[PDB]
Parts: sequence; C-alpha cells; structure tokens
Amino acid sequence: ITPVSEKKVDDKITLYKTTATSDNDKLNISQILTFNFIKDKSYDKDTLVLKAAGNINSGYKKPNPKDYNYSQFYWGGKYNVSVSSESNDAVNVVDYAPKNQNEEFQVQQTLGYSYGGDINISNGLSGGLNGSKSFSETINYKQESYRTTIDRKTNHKSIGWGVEAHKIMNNGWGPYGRDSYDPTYGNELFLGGRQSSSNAGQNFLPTHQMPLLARGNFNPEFISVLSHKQNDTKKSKIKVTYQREMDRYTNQWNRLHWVGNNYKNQNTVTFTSTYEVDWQNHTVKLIGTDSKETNP
Ligand code: NI
Repeated sequence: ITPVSEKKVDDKITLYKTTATSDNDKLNISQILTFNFIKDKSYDKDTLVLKAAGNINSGYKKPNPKDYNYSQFYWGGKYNVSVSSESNDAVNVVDYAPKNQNEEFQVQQTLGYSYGGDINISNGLSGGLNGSKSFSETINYKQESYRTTIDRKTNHKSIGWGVEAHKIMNNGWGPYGRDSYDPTYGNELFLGGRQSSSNAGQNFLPTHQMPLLARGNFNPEFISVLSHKQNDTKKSKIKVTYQREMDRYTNQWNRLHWVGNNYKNQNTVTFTSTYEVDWQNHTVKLIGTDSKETNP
C-alpha cells in the first residue's frame, strides 16, 4: 500500500490517493487497486473512486499432443470482478464503469467527477486526458471475442461484472460460444478439422488463433464509485473479488468424424481481498485475503 498522497486541487476539491496491491502467485491473479477519495467543499458526501486493475490468468495449459483419439484442455471461459461494501449503512455503491453491456474489442471509458458531486461516464479516453472534470479516472481493456455484462445482483452494496467468451471465430468459421451445439459435430469452438488424420491432442485451433482472454490472461480495468455520509465516523470494509471460470474443451474421434464438447466452469478459481476503509483519514488497510479453487 502506498502512503496516502493529499493534493489540494483548488478551493473546492482535495484528492487523497492510495494504491494497494495483493496477489496470489500460484493462481496468477493480481489486484492493483487505486483508491481516490474526493473531498468536495460543495458536496456533503465523501466520494471514493476505486479503480480495480491487475491480472487474471486464463489458467490455460496446452493439451497433451500425444492424445490420440480423445483430448482436452482447460481455458478461460469467463472472468468475474466484483466490489462490495460491508459493515456500514452510510456507504453505498452509487456509480461504476462500464455501466452497460459491451462486446467491443476494446473497452475505453472515462469516469468524471464534477464539482457538487455529479458523476458522468464518457466513451473514449479523451475525457480523462482533456482534464475538463475536477477529477477523472479511465478504464482501458482488451476483450476481443468476449462480452462484458453487469451482474444482475448489482445493488447499492455491490457492483460486479462478467466478461464471458461470446463470439469466437475458428479459422473463419463461427462465431462460436461456450454453448454452441451442432447435432453431428458438437461444439466446434476450438476443434481443428472435422476429418483430420492428426492426433486428438494436435486437432485443436492453434493456440495463437485462440482469443487472448481464452489462452492468456485478462487485464481488468473497472471503476466503482462509493459514497459515504460525512456525518458518519465509522470505518467500512470493501471486498474485491477476481474470479475465473475454467471451461474444459474436448475432442473425440467417433468412427467417421471428430466431435468437440465444451464443459462450462469445471474449475472456479477465486481470489478476494478485504480492505478496511478509514473515511476520516482517507486510508485503507488490507485485513484479509482468500483464494479458492473448486477443482484443482
Ligand atoms: Ni453479442
């Protein structure tokens, strides 16, 4: 955790910034969190803009190339990120970015704070480079073939996002998804050729033609905005969760042709950090982490 930096921006706004990192290196999940507390003389709530960045590896490993009539590998089917507030009713999640479903290859947005408390989200990064807002923070991430959606359970105490395999192209064919189904060939998502004389373990889409999120890693950038009533003097807790759902893709030779299958979320890998937030001192302390895999 960096020591807090205090910056008087002008006679209305003072900003307090801390950066905190926590990671699990066995799971290859890293959280890089930027906490910006905004003290605005003209607004009677404290505002925290929390940017969640870092890494979630897909967990992909190559299939065994010697597998002859049946093979399989695990891949990054979906990434989940959430931020939740506990232990104080005077704290609420009030805004966040991205705000709407988005399947563009790159997500690039600015979240701006205006004197008096208004939050706006604009498309593109100019909004946080033109410096027109009293405070802004940007998100910038690649998610080619994947789709970001806001979780249905999002409410005043939690925001989460799902970044899910959505429209995957396989050597010009597709698009395919985690669920695609043909009665003859199964899910052809990462199948090499329907008739290939190759080994099962060498009858998959070559790794570099898979999406980066499927075989490599996701680099999340998400913003949560939390408000805290200035009257309240109590600390609060924030839990930040990064998660991958690992799917198992398989192929099998059935007499005349290959069949592909995708099993969803066969291993769920989760990393959570919990911070104590001091609103009076604009400081955060890491009080807990936890890691889980359902099927290592
Ligand atoms: Ni779509």
